[PDB]
Amino acid sequence: TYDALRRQLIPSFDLLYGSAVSVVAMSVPATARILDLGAGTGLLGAALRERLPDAELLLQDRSQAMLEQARQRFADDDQVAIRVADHLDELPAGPFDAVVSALSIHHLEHQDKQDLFTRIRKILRPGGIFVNVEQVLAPTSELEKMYDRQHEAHVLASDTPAEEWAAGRERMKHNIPIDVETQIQWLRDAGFTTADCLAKDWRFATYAGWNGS
Ligand SMILES: Nc1ncnc2c1ncn2[C@@H]1O[C@H](CSCC[C@H](N)C(=O)O)[C@@H](O)[C@H]1O
Ligand SMILES: [Ca+2]
Repeated sequence: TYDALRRQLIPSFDLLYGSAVSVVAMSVPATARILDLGAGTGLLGAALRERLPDAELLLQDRSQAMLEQARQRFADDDQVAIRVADHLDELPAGPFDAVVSALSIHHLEHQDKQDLFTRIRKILRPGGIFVNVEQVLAPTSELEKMYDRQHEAHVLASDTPAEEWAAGRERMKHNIPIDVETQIQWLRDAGFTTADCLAKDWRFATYAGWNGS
């Protein structure tokens, strides 16, 4: 039900979450240590577990209520741990092969995003990968209205309950998005040697940075 609603609200959910899973699987070993930052109910972690049965997952979020859903999702999984922490708090030491995030980092001020990317690189192994599945701003107000129309078109085509879309729009008023190429450049500024946009559907994009390759 919850997973079905996320697909209704998020254009190209399968392409964008699937691209995050595929780029991690091509970048890290079967036995990778992975941090899911702002894991919420653990949706991105779950997609990774499906592909990587032998990976160690650490799910981190500031919300105990969201992580209770992650605890239920991963009830019988002996290779999943949960950490309660704000993005702004000290990150877990690691090292990690991958740090992943979906629809969470846009809740930080821009300066805090730039600093977070730098702090993430510090806990990555050499060659390690950072992946973000993210809500991104259009480069102009005119294109932002077109991004919004395309988002609405997906939500309508997906037969989304009107009250859930209204609730979704209200939550997005608190978001601090920026365009995908600005935050990809912030990965270069943070000292990632390669950064790329893997996949994109207007307002939603999957991008990654590599710590040495
Ligand atoms: N400053 C912050 N520090 C940590 N978690 C934060 C945060 N601001 C927002 N979050 C978390 O970010 C999540 C956004 S919803 C996305 C959840 C999950 N990654 C998914 O893909 O479905 C929520 O779980 C919320 O509690
Ligand atoms: Ca949000």
